[PDB]
Amino acid sequence: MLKKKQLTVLDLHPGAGKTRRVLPEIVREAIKKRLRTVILAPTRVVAAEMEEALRGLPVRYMTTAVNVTHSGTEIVDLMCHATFTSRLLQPIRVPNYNLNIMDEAHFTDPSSIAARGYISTRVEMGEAAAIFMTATPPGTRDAFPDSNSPIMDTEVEVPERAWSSGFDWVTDHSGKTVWFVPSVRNGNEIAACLTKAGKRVIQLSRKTFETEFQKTKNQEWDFVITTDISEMGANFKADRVIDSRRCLKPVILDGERVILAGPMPVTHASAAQRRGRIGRNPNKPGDEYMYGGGCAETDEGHAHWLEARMLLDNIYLQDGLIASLYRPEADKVAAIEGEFKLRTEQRKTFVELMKRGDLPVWLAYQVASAGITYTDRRWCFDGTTNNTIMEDSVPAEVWTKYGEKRVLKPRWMDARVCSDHAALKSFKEFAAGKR
Ligand SMILES: CC(=O)Nc1ccc2cn[nH]c2c1
Repeated sequence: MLKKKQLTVLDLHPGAGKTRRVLPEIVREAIKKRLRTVILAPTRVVAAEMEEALRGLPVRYMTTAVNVTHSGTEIVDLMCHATFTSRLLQPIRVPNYNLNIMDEAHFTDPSSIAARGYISTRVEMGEAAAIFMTATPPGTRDAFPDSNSPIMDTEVEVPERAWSSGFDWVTDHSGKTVWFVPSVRNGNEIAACLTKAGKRVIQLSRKTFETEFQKTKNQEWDFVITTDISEMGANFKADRVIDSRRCLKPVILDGERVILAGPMPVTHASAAQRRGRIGRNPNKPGDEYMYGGGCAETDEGHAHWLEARMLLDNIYLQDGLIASLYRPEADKVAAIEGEFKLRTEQRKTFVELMKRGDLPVWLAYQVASAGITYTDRRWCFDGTTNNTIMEDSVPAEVWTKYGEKRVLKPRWMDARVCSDHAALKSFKEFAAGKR
């Protein structure tokens, strides 16, 4: 498994022990063979869990999520998927790791897809070995894989709005439920309806994940309302999963704007990962999985695969060569390899708009490729009237860095900058020149 020129997919079912049992064995063998190794965690929460399973082993934690004193002699590095891709893009020397281990390798965020493409290209070239750890490899068609204990699967209508009647089974439950919703806004409505009925609810999403996940272990709760981020190795002490079976899909229209389409069906991989939250304790059979729709291959034409190509086109590999996407997920986008390659100055602006600007990859690319510098925000206000960003049914307004009140009307409209109150707040600060 650790021999050069080989990519292995460790596809044990959810809860089979990939992270707590297999991962330490692989690390011990890699250190014995003196292989310079990278361990890639999807989130800071998973990085903290990996430190518990690897505790004592000489691993260098390149994250502030772990408070450890490194000896300086570690040959095994651990960092998040995004950090790896970020360091590849930046003018920082990244070691040419002999062994590349990716945990939760089904993660479909652009930086995870780009990391898989880069690593799999190095393996194809015969320069490295790689191990992708996931119960649901790219292309899986089984939404009901094996579990540690039997699960009661039930197809049922699941509410996506507040309800006054017709869903007694939801509140007539004395255990703990994890509920996957298609968006932050949809979760807010269900959480308020559940709170009004006397339930204690915790809400999780990409931006609030590390802080709010702590509350699932520090306090008593009845429901966790979460977006698709909890498919990435997040574990709960629950006995029921309610799954809407729906997600939002970013879609690029005519190469000029990004909309959040749907809600629409999740992939079979996503459904299996959501269901996989329960049935994990062999001593507690009977966990329930209630699902509200079917699965579909909605990753085809999803903006994240296009954004992954924008990232890989700007990562140095060898001379003019460019890393391809990982073969099983390469048909999800119809881009020309190298079509997003930027010149040195524009590439630096592209990186900074993502790293400091916190802009989506697609939007960062439109700005940098237009020859606009990082601190130049005139583009946030000179778009067409149909690009007006709306806040509570009235045009959003900001004071520019010049002291003038202006309506937010970006030249390129990416729906992810205003998909929720928190996102629009961060975009307003960016348009105002506050970061
Ligand atoms: C993959 C493909 O269809 N090409 C494409 C799609 C959308 C955009 C937006 N900006 N550049 C683009 C290039």
